[PDB]
Amino acid sequence: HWGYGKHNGPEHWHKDFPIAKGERQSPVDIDTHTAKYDPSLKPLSVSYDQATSLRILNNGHAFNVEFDDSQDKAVLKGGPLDGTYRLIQFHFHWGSLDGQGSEHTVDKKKYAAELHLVHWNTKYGDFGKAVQQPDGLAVLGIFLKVGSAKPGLQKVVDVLDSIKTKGKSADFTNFDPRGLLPESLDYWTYPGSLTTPPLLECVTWIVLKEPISVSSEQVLKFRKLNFNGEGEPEELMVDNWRPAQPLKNRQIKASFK
Ligand SMILES: CCC(=O)O[C@@H]1[C@@H](OC(=O)CC)[C@@H](O)O[C@H](COS(N)(=O)=O)[C@H]1OC(=O)CC
Ligand SMILES: [Zn+2]
Repeated sequence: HWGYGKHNGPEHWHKDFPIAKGERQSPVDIDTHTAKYDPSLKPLSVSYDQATSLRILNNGHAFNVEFDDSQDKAVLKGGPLDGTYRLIQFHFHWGSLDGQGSEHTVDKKKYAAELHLVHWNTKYGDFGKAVQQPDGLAVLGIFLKVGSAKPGLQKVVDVLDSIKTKGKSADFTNFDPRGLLPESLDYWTYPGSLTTPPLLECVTWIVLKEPISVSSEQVLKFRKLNFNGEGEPEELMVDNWRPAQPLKNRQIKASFK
């Protein structure tokens, strides 16, 4: 099936998933001098106080930390968003080298990794229904640069040894996603898509301007994960990012000047 290698990577996805060449694909390059400040945007509201993490899973494409989304325990509201969006999981995309790994770019700059906190619009009842709607998901994206260690990320790093290969999961309760946010919630926003198959065009992207810093030791541990399953030849999980796609008929709005 699909992946990030030469023979199954992003250049190939359009054959099984023709929407890959669609009207509102993600990621994109964020040209900071083309985005328009929108003073009508309301303040972004990240409400993660009652967040309940459950488990961490390597699915052969990335790893995610899952959350109990059976109630409004951890939600994103405000900004360009109408209504309430519930946190279902977060995951990362990263590179083989510190100079690449993010999906979105900023004035063509690539970051070492990108964190995606995925939320679904509660008006649609469940995640599966939400992805079939043009306003079904809100994904909060945070760039990672290599610098000083991020204490709030270490508990995630600590557990990667236990989910090295495809299909492995481990208990991951009592994790606080608030520890992964930068100080500022300044952001750019645009309508886009999931960045992996099925590439559905159901996402309002909210990408924060301020990156978080993580240590080289922390990112190195991301790079020891495996795309392959247990007992198979080792393929390091690296460069699991889709490159920037054409902006086409879309406008990126900024929450700040
Ligand atoms: C089980 C959840 C899932 O596979 O998440 C997917 C995620 O992987 C991880 O979370 C590792 C387990 C990853 O490849 O990113 C895409 C793309 O998400 S993104 N980058 O657009 O935010 C997600 O795809 C989806 O969320 C929809 C199927
Ligand atoms: Zn993602």
